[PDB]
Amino acid sequence: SFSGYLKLTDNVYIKNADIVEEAKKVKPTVVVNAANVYLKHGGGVAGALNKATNNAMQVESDDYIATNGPLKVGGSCVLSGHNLAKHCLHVVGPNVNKGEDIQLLKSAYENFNQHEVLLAPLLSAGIFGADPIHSLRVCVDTVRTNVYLAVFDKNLYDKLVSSF
Ligand SMILES: O=C(O)C[C@H](NC(=O)c1ncnc2[nH]ccc12)c1ccncc1
Repeated sequence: SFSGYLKLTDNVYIKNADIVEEAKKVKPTVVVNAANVYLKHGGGVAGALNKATNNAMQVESDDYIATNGPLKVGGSCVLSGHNLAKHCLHVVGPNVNKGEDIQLLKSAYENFNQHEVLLAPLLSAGIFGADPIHSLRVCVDTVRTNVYLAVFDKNLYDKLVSSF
């Protein structure tokens, strides 16, 4: 049910799209959230996904952290996808604006290999501070399952494709 994507490799596809809009249209099995270790969904992809769930994602997430404690940078957890997807895979990429090791980006993308197909943003891009061109290269060289990347900014989408 994914439409309008450019095929980059055997298993990686890309589109200039808002991941919230894409999730509402497709209702994929798995939508990836660009999470932090506390699952505090304030801004970027996380704030936008949570707002689309009317804060139900944040209520679930606070219960998960109260039981389990914080995630690791490079780690993930599977929670409900609410009205957007069957499941949400909350993945923590390194936040360069907090000095986290960029080598943890490969560990973050490895989480995707546990799911046959996913709708995802570029990890560690945007407010997480990493170079999005580097993030796409790590995605292509790490993920083996079918990944549909939604890139919000058109200028960044055109740069990612032209330099691929
Ligand atoms: O995809 C990018 O362009 C990087 C980053 N992306 C996201 O924050 C992002 N990516 C995909 N769907 C989204 N919905 C809401 C946010 C969101 C960015 C968004 C805007 N301005 C700057 C960066």
